[PDB]
Amino acid sequence: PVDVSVSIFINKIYGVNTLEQTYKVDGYIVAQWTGKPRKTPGDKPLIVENTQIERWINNGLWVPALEFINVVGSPDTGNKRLMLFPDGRVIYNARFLGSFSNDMDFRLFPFDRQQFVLELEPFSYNNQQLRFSDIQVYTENIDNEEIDEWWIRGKASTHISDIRYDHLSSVQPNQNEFSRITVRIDAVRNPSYYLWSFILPLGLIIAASWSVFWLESFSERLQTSFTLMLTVVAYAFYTSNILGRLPYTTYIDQMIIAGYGSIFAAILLIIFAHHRQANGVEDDLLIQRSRLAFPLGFLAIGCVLVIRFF
Amino acid sequence: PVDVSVSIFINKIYGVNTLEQTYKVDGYIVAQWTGKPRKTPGDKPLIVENTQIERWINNGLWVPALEFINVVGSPDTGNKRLMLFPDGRVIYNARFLGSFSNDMDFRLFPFDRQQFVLELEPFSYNNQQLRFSDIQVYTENIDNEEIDEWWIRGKASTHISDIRYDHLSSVQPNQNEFSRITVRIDAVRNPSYYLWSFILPLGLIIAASWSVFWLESFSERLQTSFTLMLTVVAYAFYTSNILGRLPYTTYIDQMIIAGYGSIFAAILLIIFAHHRQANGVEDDLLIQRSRLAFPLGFLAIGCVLVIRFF
Amino acid sequence: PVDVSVSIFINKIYGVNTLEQTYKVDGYIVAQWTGKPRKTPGDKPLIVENTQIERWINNGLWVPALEFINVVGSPDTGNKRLMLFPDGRVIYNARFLGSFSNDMDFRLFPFDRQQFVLELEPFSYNNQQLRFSDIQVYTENIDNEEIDEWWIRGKASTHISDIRYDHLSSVQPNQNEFSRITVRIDAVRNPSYYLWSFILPLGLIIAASWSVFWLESFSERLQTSFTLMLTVVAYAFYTSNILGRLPYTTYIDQMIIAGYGSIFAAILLIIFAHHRQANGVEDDLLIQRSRLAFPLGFLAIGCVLVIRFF
Amino acid sequence: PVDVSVSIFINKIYGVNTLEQTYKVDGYIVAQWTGKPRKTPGDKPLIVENTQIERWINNGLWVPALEFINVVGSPDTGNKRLMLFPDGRVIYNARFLGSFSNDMDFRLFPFDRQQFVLELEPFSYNNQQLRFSDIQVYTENIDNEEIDEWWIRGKASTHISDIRYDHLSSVQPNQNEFSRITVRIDAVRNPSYYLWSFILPLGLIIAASWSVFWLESFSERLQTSFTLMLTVVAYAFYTSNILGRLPYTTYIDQMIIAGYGSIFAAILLIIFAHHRQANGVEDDLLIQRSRLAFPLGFLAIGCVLVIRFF
Amino acid sequence: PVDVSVSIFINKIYGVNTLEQTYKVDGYIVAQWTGKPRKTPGDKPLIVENTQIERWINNGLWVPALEFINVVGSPDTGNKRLMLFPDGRVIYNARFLGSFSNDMDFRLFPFDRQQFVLELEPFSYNNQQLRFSDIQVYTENIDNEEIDEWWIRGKASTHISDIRYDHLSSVQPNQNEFSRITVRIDAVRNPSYYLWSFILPLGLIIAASWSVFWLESFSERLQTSFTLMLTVVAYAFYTSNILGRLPYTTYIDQMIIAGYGSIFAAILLIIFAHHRQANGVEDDLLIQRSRLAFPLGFLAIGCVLVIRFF
Ligand code: NA
Ligand code: NA
Repeated sequence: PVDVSVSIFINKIYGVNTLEQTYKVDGYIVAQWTGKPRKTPGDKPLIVENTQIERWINNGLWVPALEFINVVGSPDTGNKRLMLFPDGRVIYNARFLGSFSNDMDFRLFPFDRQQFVLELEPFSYNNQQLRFSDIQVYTENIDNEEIDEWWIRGKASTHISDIRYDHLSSVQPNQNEFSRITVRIDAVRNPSYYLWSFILPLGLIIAASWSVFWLESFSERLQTSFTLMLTVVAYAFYTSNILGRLPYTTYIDQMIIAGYGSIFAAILLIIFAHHRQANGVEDDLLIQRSRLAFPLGFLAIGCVLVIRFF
Repeated sequence: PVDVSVSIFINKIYGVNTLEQTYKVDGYIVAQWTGKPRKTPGDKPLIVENTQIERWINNGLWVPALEFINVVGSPDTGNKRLMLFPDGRVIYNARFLGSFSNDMDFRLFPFDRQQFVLELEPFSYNNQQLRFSDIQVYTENIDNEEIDEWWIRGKASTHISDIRYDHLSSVQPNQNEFSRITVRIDAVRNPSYYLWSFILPLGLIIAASWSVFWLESFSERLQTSFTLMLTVVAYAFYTSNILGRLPYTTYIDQMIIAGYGSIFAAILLIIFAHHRQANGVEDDLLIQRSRLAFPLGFLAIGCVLVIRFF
Repeated sequence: PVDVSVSIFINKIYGVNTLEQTYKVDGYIVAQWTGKPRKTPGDKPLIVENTQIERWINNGLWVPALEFINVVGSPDTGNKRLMLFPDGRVIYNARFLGSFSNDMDFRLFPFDRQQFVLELEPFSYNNQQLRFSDIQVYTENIDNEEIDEWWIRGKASTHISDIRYDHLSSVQPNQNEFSRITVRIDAVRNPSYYLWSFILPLGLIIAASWSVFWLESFSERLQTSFTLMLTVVAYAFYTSNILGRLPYTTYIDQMIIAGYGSIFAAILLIIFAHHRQANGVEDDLLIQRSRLAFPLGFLAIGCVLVIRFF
Repeated sequence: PVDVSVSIFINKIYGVNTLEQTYKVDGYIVAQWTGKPRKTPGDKPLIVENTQIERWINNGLWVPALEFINVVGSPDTGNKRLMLFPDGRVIYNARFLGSFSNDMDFRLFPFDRQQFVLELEPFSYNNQQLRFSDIQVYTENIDNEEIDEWWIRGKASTHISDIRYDHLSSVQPNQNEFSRITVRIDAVRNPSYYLWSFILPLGLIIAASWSVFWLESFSERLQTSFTLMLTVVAYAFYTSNILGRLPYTTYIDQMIIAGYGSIFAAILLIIFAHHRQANGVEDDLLIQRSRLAFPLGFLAIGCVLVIRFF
Repeated sequence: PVDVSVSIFINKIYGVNTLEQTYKVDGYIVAQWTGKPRKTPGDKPLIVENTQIERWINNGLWVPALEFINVVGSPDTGNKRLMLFPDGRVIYNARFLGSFSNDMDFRLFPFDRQQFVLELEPFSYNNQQLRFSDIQVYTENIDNEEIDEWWIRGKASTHISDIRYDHLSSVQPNQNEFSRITVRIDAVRNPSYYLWSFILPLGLIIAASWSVFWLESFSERLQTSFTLMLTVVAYAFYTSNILGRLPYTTYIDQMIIAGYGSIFAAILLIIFAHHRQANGVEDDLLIQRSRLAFPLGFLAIGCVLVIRFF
């Protein structure tokens, strides 16, 4: 097997689409191996740029094709370069730009942590014909910077693993295992936008639905509470436009459902209090003493959720 | 005819667009046949990577082109490989990525079952010149996993059939029949999102439209019922943004229409009860005793629909 | 001139975008002509697949280029095949996939009839150098099936016509006329979706705006009528999202405008009836006897429109 | 310099996107010049189709590259043809399809007039090496027809001008001037859709806000006026979805702002009239005699704007 | 090292997408260096157009590849030209069209200033093998013109810097530093559209929420204030559709939050004033004397923000 030393430089990470759980990575990939010694012009390394490597490949040069595994579509390669040394080592440098994909877990959606994963693998050569010795990832242009709502924390984690493929077992009986490189870059979401944009107005709506209990007439207590309840119900598909149609509820979705239950319980309570007015003149005080307890119960539920979930 | 043995490995399934009834399938296709014996470097199989197969094709190698039938657009192939054996068998390995299409049936839309179908066929060779012997599909990366709202259940079903084409009857008189491979992967939709996102708020809206009957004034019974009816009518195009403009009603569409009929019948009933107040003082009790029967009728209709339809 | 016999097989029709009046057609095109006799391997027809026809074209084979006239963008061709016979006839088979365009006429929009037109023409050869003898269209995969809201009725109509071009008159003095093939496939829209999705809720809204006349108070007659009128006005851009910004009104647009006029005339009538209450106690009966006539007038206008327009 | 005679045939104009001020033009371009006499097969002109012109260019044929200046992206060329005459004239015919761009001026937006401009220029040859003699534009497929909301009026205007480039002054000292062709096709917008779709409902909303003054109670005069004012305010971004975010107001935007001012002045006037009721029983007649003057003032402002602006 | 003199001509700047912080730049790039003297046809410079430079590169011509650093995707190059002089200087002229990217800072969003940055760099040659001598940018087509909401002010600023890459340190031990060109074009946003489209209606909404204090009844003061507060809350995601989901508040976002606080404080104040009516007849004057102070406080906050922030 040949020892291929890979260096990946990440130019920028952009286009993080959480609706499709994809992201776009820009940068250069440098793959280095050693072959037979050759004669170059002078005693200087020879640089073979793009649309000239194919002449060397037709002449008989061994340049392996390294593919990215977790891409959607195909990586849009740009300029590519081949460097040949008189001592006999070949360096393949190319620029990639592809839409990678990774599984994302949105339980704690405003305060969420995922990672961006690049997976590299030879297309045709197994570990008995091509081995990855090591990878150094040079991530300093995005080391501590803020992609539009994501913070990059820590350095990139590298790993080399061998992946066994059973669809190549018929064509390769005992040698169908492929060397792989995984590069993981941790990202932490910035919750500031949601804090000033969705939690702040919805908190004020729920505060108004708390303060409707202080009114002295049934019609004002009823129609304004219905208006606020329908306003909170109108926020149902807020998450589904940012994220996908996930089968689970986030913090924001749970807060919206808590708003549903709060204002619906308020409506049911005031309707029951009006129904208990059998003669139209009896007024209840114990069932209307909840003007402080009901927001206190909401805050208790909120703080228990904050303590337990985080 | 030549015996071509196909192995399809499914990398991932993503981008299931039910509005256009398309989906994207990633993976590799391995096609193997046997030809004449040849001389390779040493006694080892020879690997011919991409942009080098065309040299062998120009030299006179027979590499058939297998196309995908049910794609929209063209499949975006990536790296492709050719493996030549000294015993005389040729293996064509390539990576595909295309937007396939299949007919989908959305009667039971939240609790729906479709399948993802890959159809493979030679472009130019009939069954008298190219036969498909067998296909083994290796589907373990998506075996029991959850695509964004779909569950993959069971193993992939394979079938080999011969398809007769009448547009090739003039150019091929008695031999216009083509061998085909169909790969079917069953998928079951996850109804959790709709259960907590659309059925839960709409159920509470219909519960409020039930509870409006307990009010003691006509204006409160009228304007709140009109507001809830218009709120339910505003949910008319909810399905048409997820699915297409289907000619049939789903479970969700039938529930929305049931909400229409429920709140409209409530409005008609309270208007008729107000109109029967000829002197402005007579109050009706039999026509207003439906405060428990009307939700009971709605629940009876719902449970009969659940029992009969499922 | 050479006699070119064309056979077009339609695989599927999809992506009917009425906003841009385009549609996507999949299938294969088979063009057959006769040339000089040639020697093939054995006495069997020779199949030349893709990226190998150019070798024969460089050697001196005459393969004309047939273009599609009414496409938007360029047709995304896939595999293409060339078949050569020892008797001396050449068959060019290729797969096309393009976004065709045709003029559409949306007067009777829910109950609408357009056709899908494929226009084929040589790019460079006039009728004195290339003639189309006949075309047989093989349309059985979409013969009687339902594209998402369209029904295919009847068989495809074929026509061969000669088209004269005046921009080639300077470069070709008396021979600037080009043979053409037009393939027309009739389509009938399914009105079921609009019937259960837009006509059914809007009919109930107009029925409520009819039933507001039975109320015994001016404020209830006024604010609910204003709410229903604004609800109907909110449906103004419903057609412009499905179709384009057409200069004419459809059935649905005319029904929406009839809703405008109905509820606005109701508002004007109740305001005039309130204004005639000079002393605040006189009640009018003749001007409020229209509770049955006004929906009867709406139904009369509707049935006259249905009889005359259809 | 060589004399190049250009003929442009416009197939169709489609996709007029006023949000980005681009449009798509389909058609063929015929460029004719004269060179040295040559020998063709027989005494007949020789037609060289696509992917065969490059052989003649490698052999030493001078085929200049004409580029389009005002395109966004690159023009998607289709089939291209080369015609060679024994007398020694070369004709280059090709089909283009590109997204052109032009500056648009939306002051009189419903009744607006722009033009579609095609600009053609050699890429590398100045006026001392390539001159454009004349252009004839053959525009009969779109001569008097209606693109989706645009009317083509008059014939296309042609102009030949020389454009001087200062970025080529260092590489070409005294000869950096390039011949150009501009083709202008006037277009007039159809205002029918906006007339029946936006002016008609907004006119009825403003008429209702006029008729609210006839009500005899302050609450009905206030809440309905607020509802209509908020309805008119909701139409603020109607233009920004059709056109761009233009720094100027159109006719429709000015009508919406006039609706703002009208209903806000009505609200201020009724609030001031209620505030002048110091004892709660005094009624004002002079300040409420504006029920005919205020719509008369609105109509006077409208007719002065119509007379002066048009 | 070779001295490469670059001239960049900017044709147009369009498609400024502030949601993704990208923009599209059209124009031509002229790169000039000097090599060995050569023989041309005659004593005239030789122009080598596109798809003919590769013949010279295969023959052994040194044409370096200059890439753009800050692009998203790949630049869509069009025609490219090579000019060879008998004195021995090579000029590479090409047309580029790419979607560049730059960091944007939206604190003062309506009155905002960013710049458009083009970064050019060799792909494979360091400063010891290729130096950039100078760049002249010819920006007269966009010198003082208005891109759709941006004004170009001043002339373009040019800079030449050397960039050190640590991912090439293993393959190039002491020479891994690359020469770069940065071209900066200042842009100033036009705030007119937002001034007449969002600040003008929202200012009138806040003025109405000021004027609700003059009403003499609690229900009119309450329901209209709630309607205006919900209307202002509905404007929460106005910025997120133009810009991104930024973690900071702009001028418009701060004005919307000030509207939240203003109308919520008005609602709390009127509810507290109603609650202080213990007997239902006592009226407060000091707490309702704020009808002039509360808008005065809002204007004071606004003018302090205008003075301090600007
Ligand atoms: Na009300
Ligand atoms: Na409302």
